[PDB]
Parts: sequence; C-alpha cells; structure tokens
Amino acid sequence: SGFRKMAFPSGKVEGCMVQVTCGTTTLNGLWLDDVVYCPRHVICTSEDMLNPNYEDLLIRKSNHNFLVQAGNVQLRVIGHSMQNCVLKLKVDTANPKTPKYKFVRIQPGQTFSVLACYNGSPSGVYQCAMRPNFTIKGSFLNGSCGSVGFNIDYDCVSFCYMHHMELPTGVHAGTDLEGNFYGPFVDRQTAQAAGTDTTITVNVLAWLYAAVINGDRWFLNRFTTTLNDFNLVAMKYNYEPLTQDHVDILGPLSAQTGIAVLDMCASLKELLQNGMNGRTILGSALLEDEFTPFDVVRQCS
Amino acid sequence: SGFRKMAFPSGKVEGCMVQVTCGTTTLNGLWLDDVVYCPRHVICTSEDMLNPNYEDLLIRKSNHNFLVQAGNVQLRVIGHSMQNCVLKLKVDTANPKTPKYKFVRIQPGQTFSVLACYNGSPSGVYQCAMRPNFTIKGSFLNGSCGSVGFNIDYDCVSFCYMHHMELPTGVHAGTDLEGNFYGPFVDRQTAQAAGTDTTITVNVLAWLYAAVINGDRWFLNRFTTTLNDFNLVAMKYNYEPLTQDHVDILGPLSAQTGIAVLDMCASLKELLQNGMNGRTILGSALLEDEFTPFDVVRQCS
Ligand SMILES: O=C1N[C@]2(C[C@H](C3CCC3)C2)C(=O)N1c1cncc2ccccc12
Ligand SMILES: O=C1N[C@]2(C[C@H](C3CCC3)C2)C(=O)N1c1cncc2ccccc12
Repeated sequence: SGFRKMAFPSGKVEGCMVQVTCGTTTLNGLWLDDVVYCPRHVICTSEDMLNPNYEDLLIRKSNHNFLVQAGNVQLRVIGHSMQNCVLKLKVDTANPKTPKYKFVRIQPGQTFSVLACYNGSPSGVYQCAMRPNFTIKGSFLNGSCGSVGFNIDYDCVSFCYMHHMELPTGVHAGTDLEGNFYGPFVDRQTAQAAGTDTTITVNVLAWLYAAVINGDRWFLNRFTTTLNDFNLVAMKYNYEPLTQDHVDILGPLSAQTGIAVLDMCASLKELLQNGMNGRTILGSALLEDEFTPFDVVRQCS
Repeated sequence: SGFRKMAFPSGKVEGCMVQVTCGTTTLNGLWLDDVVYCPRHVICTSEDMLNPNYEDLLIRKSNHNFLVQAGNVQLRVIGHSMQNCVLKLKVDTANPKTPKYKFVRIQPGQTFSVLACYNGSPSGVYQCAMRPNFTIKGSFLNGSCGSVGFNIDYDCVSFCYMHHMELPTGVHAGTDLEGNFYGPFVDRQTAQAAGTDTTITVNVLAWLYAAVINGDRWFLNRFTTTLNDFNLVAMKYNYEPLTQDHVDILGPLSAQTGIAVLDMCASLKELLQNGMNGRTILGSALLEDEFTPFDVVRQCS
C-alpha cells in the first residue's frame, strides 16, 4: 500500500551522461553508441544569447573545439552536425554502457523521469509531466542544461526530453532528442509566453482511482453525471476536456475498483465546486495531475 | 529554479539488488562483496508469521536451501548467519558491481532514497523521511520486502534502511543493515502501534527557506518570536520541539536569504494558527516536512 511520485531507476542513463565544453560553456550530453547529443546553445557566448545565428556560430567551430569528458576519459570528436536545436558530436568510441534505447516525442499529459546533472555528473532523479502548454515544472540550476527525461519499458530506455532553458517565469522548456522544442519556444534569451496551463483531467481521475485503491474514499458521492455536463464544469476550472479515449484508458481502474468512470467524474465535479474543505487525499490538500493511468497501474502492480 | 522531491541516482544500488528464495518465499537482497543481506522472515511459511521462532526455523535450514539469483547468474551459498532481523548469506562470488559503501543508522527526521524492487529487479525510486515515530510512508507491494534506502555522499553509498513490513495501518517499518528495527516493531504478524507521528519542524523551516529562495514570499510577516513562545505553539499542533541544534543547521539558509531563523519561525506560527487560507507554497496546499536543511542546500546548490 501507499502512493508516491516514483521515478524510473536511473542506472541505465547514468552510464550515458558526459560533460561537453565549447569555449567557456559547459553542459551535459548524452553518449549513445558513437554519437554525443547536447543543446546547440553550448556554442553561444553569453553575448550572443539575445539573437544567435547558430549556423554562423557553428561555422567558426571545428571538431577539436568540442571537449567531451566521460568521468576522466576524454573522447575524440571526428564529426559534428546540427539537428534542429541539438548538436550531434560523432566520437571515436562507442559507449560500452549504451543500453537498448529509442527516441520518442511524448504528448502533453504524459510523464517521464528526469536525471538532473551538472558537469556530466548525475545529482538527482524525479518524476514529472509534460504540462499541456508544453512546459515542465522541474528542478534545474545553471549547468543542468542537457539533463534528459526518459521512460523505461523492460530493458528499453525511451529518451523523450532534453533540457535547454528556464523561462523568465521559472518553468522549464526543452526538446525531444531530434532537437525539436516542445511548445512554441526557441533557444534565444527573449521573454517567451508559456500560455495558460490546464489540469490534466485524465491524470486527476487516475489519482482518485489510486486513492480509492489505497483506502481514501471520503470524496465518493451518491451522484453520477454526463461526459457533456462534466466537460462544462472542466472548462470553467481550466481542466482539459475529457474524451472517450480518456474513458477507455481508465477502464482497467474502473474494473479493479468497480467504480464507473462517470461516477468518479461526478466525485471530481463536487471536489472542483466545493474544494477539499480541509480534508486530504493520499496526503495532498490539492488535486494531483502528474500520474497517468499507466503510472497508477504500474505502482498498484 | 524550481523545487522537487528529488531522489539520489540509483545506478550504484541497482547493481547490488538480487532475488532470494527460501521454499515458496521470494524477496529482494543486497549483494555487497561476498555477503547477501535480506530480511530473515524469508525463512517463514505464511503459517509461522503469528509467532515464529527464527532460530528454530533457521536450524531446519542449510546453505543449499537458499536460492540467490542476480539477473540470470545463480550464486552459491557457502555460509549463513542471522544478525538481529537480517540473514547474512556468504556466497562464493564478490559482487564486481559493489560500490564504496557504509552501513548507517539514521535518526528520525533524516531523509533517504528508496529503490523499490520485486524479484531482485528495481522498479522505482522515490525520496522519503524516517518519521519521528520511526515509520516511513512509502510505496511497497507484496515482494517489495528487502528493498533498501540509501544516501550517496560523492562515490560512497550509505545504506540506512531495509524494508520488512507494512503495518495494519498501511505504513512501513524496517531495519538498519545490521537488522535492528527502527521503532518498537518486531517481524511478527501481530497488530503493532506506530504511535503519534509529529511534523519535523526543522524540515518545514528548511522548506520555507526553499520557498523564499524560489520567489514564494507571501507567508513572510512583520512579526518575530521566541524559541519558547514558538515551541508552545509547536506542541499544540504536534510539531517536534525546535532546539538550538536546529537553529544552528538553518544558519546557511538564514545567511543566503538574510532572514533570521526566529522571524521564519514567526511566519510558521501564523501559518499554523491561520492555515494557508487557500494559498500554496512551492505548489503545495500543506506544510512539507520531508526535506532536510541539507536536502534544500544540495538542490539549491
Ligand atoms: O544555464 C542556463 N543557460 C540558459 C540557456 C540560455 C538561453 C537559451 C539561449 C539563451 C540561458 C538557461 O536557461 N540556463 C538555465 C537552465 N536551467 C535552469 C537554470 C536556473 C538558473 C539559471 C539558469 C538556468
Ligand atoms: O510481503 C509482505 N510480507 C509481510 C512481512 C510479513 C510479516 C513480518 C513477519 C510477518 C508480512 C509484509 O508486510 N508484506 C508487505 C510488505 N510491504 C508491502 C506490502 C503490501 C501489501 C501486502 C504485503 C506487503
């Protein structure tokens, strides 16, 4: 019993973290096979961050300008290209610690584990969610840049996130491993709008199922409701609209608790309208939206 | 910027987790050098759990009865002893993945990382605290038993916790790595009282410093107070009494924020008396007590 924001074990990713230096700038890189991946802003001097021409900056750079360290061992850079907002440095050595892996673009609402690093050394691991507005609320300091997010299916690491920026508002933006930003962000030091963040409704319902499963049942009410009536309330409170896809992926949790999705939706409606009244659910005084129905099922299995 | 319940990277401990079978019973063990450590209740059949004589049960057991698996590789058990509530199985192979490590008995209020395992496979990592009443509020299923808690100082893993039991009340009890329980618990299936849990006051103050440092300042008030006056309020609300030791370890955070400990204490007094009023601090509607002043300093450094 019990329910915790649990991260995937980080071992497989620790053995891939390297330090990448280019002039004065140091940040983290991801060493898979004979390629190192990092944010391309490693080639920027602080004086170019307002509006860098990344091509033009990269053009004044040759292989030997890139200092890739893995612990003690230096690596030799025998090729460099720029793919969207990441540098791919081809090195002489295949990573002997390279796990099985894929690159995946996740969708807003999905969760992943983050290994927060500094100078190519892992410092910490936490679980978080791609917010609907494609930001993440992480824990990143200067030099955390290039820190990666991942899921682990069996022996297979799926890398979904590389950290590039903290926004003027204190939240975090980054790319997939092909260097395409999540959201409307660019790797420039300008004031950039995140947009309105909404609550991931399907996740809040998964958490409610998690709570029922762990003995917290007080919010269960006599009522039920409609997908339409529910979504009307959802929009008022900046909750994402709930679809039949969402109802479908909540099925296993419906099945295990013997509570219909729409009766759970009706409990949620009331919590939204009446607040928590001073009560708590799985030790929280706030509605949690950073567990997927998959995360709840995994932890409860 | 940002603030997250961050765990230590788990890599160094993944390479130590093994499966231990004795009859029908399987749980996790910790393979360091030529010794495997696990909970001694691995020798119990479900019918002996009411009141086992562990000596007498161990006596009807020889080396070959113990099935220690590390991935695929079986290990050979050439010696077994019982130290308080753990089995030490001496095996033929030194763990080649053995990190530098110590065994440490932590104090209530201190935090550690937990690698939750099933059948000697790591599933998940989360951060938690030894509650004042020596329980932990973890996330453990059947077969999670033998899952370990640890801190990482540089290259040195300090193991502090081995998981033995969920209590009838849904919370978690376990031992240090020498097999001595934290708290008044025994490895018997009886109803056992945890006792009154209190809030770790020094941790709540560290979290408030964490919040000031990350731009959340609304709870800062005009008042100040006294260690005596404060502790009077602390006791009313089941907060641990604050000592000059606590004031002293909050010094670095005092120094960085330019806020005196006792002015922070006065902010806390008011939050305790007035509640949060619907506001939040670092995205929480509740006072968080599972970061130490060390944890706050590490994450903020
Ligand atoms: O280290 C850098 N450097 C840039 C990238 C730079 C931008 C992109 C081109 C101009 C500025 C940054 O966003 N940060 C930080 C990242 N994550 C957490 C931080 C916390 C505090 C300070 C900087 C952070
Ligand atoms: O697997 C066991 N077996 C014992 C140890 C057994 C006690 C100690 C002698 C009698 C009973 C146990 O406490 N659990 C669980 C542990 N952690 C989370 C669980 C969650 C659900 C069910 C059992 C759990």
